[PDB]
Amino acid sequence: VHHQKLVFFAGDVGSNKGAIIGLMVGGVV
Amino acid sequence: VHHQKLVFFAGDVGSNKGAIIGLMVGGVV
Amino acid sequence: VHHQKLVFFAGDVGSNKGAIIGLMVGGVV
Amino acid sequence: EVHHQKLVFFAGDVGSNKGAIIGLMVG
Amino acid sequence: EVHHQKLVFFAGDVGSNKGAIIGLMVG
Amino acid sequence: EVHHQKLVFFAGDVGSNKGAIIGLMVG
Amino acid sequence: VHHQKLVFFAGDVGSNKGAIIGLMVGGVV
Amino acid sequence: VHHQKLVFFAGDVGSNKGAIIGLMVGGVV
Amino acid sequence: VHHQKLVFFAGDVGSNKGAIIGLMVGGVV
Amino acid sequence: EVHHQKLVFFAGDVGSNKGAIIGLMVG
Amino acid sequence: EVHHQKLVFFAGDVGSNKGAIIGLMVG
Amino acid sequence: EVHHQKLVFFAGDVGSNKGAIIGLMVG
Repeated sequence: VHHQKLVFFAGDVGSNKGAIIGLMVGGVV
Repeated sequence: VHHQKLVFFAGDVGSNKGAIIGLMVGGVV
Repeated sequence: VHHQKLVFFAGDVGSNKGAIIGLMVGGVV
Repeated sequence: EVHHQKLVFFAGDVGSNKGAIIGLMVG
Repeated sequence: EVHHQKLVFFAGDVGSNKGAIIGLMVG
Repeated sequence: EVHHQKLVFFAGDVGSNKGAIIGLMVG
Repeated sequence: VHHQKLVFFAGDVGSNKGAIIGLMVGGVV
Repeated sequence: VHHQKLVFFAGDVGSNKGAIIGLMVGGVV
Repeated sequence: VHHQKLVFFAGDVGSNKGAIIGLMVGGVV
Repeated sequence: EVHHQKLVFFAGDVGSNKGAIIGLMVG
Repeated sequence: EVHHQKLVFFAGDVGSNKGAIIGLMVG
Repeated sequence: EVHHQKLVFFAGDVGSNKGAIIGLMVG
C-alpha cells in the first residue's frame, strides 16, 4: 500500500479559507 | 495498490473556500 | 491497480467554493 | 447516539430575531 | 451521547436580537 | 455526555442585542 | 403645503439594503 | 412650505446598508 | 421654508453601513 | 464634461484576472 | 473635465491577478 | 483636469498579485 503526493500544487496558492486534505478517513472538517 | 498525484494542479490556485481532497473514504467535509 | 492524475488541471484555477476530489469512496462532502 | 454532523446556517443577513435560534439542543 | 459536531451560524450581519440565540443547550 | 464540538457564531456585525446570547448553557 | 409622516414604521425594521425615501423629486438613487 | 417627520421610525432599526433619505431633490446616492 | 425632523428615529439604531441623509440636494454619496 | 457618477463593480468574488480592469480611464 | 465620482470595486475576494488593475488612469 | 474622486478597492482578500495594481497613475 503506497500513498504519495495525493494532492500536488506545482504553482502558487494564493489564499485558503476552506479545507485541503490529503487523505480523509474520519472526523468532521 | 498505488495511489499517486490523484489531484494535480500544474498552474496557480487563486482562492479555495471549498474542499480539495485527494482520497475521500469517510467522515463529513 | 494503478490510480494516477485522476483530476488534472494544466492551467490556473481561479476560485473553488465547491468540491474537488480525486477518488470518492465514502462519506459526505 | 447522534454523531458526525456539520451544520452551516445563515450565510446572508438576518434582520430581526424576536424568537429562538438554537444550534444544538440536547434533552 | 452527542459528539463530533461542527456548527457555523451567521456568516453575514444580524440587525437586532430581542429573543434568544444559544450555541449549545444541554438539559 | 456531550463532547467534541466546534461552534463559530457571528462572522459579520451584530447591530443590537436586547435579549440573550449564550455560547454554552449546562443545566 | 403640509407634508407629514409620509413613510411611517410603527414596528421594527430588521435590515435595509435598498432605499427608503420620504419625498423623491429628483436625482438618482 | 412645511415638511416634518417625512420618514418616521417608531421602533428599532437593526442595520442599514442602503439609503434612508428624508427629502431627495438632486445628486446620486 | 420650514424643514424639521425629516428623518426621525424614536428607537435605537444598531449599525449603519449605508447613508442616512436629512435633505439631499447635490453631490455623490 | 463628465461628472456625478457612482460605480459599484464586483460584489462577489473574481477568480482570475489575466487582462485589464480599470475604474476610470481619461484620455 | 472629469469630476465628482465614487468607485467601489471588489467587495469579495480576488484569487489571482496576473494582469493590470488600475483605479484611476489619466493620460 | 481630474478632481474630487473617492475610490474603495478590494474589501475582501487578494490571494496572489503577479501583475500590477496601481491606485492613481498620472501621465
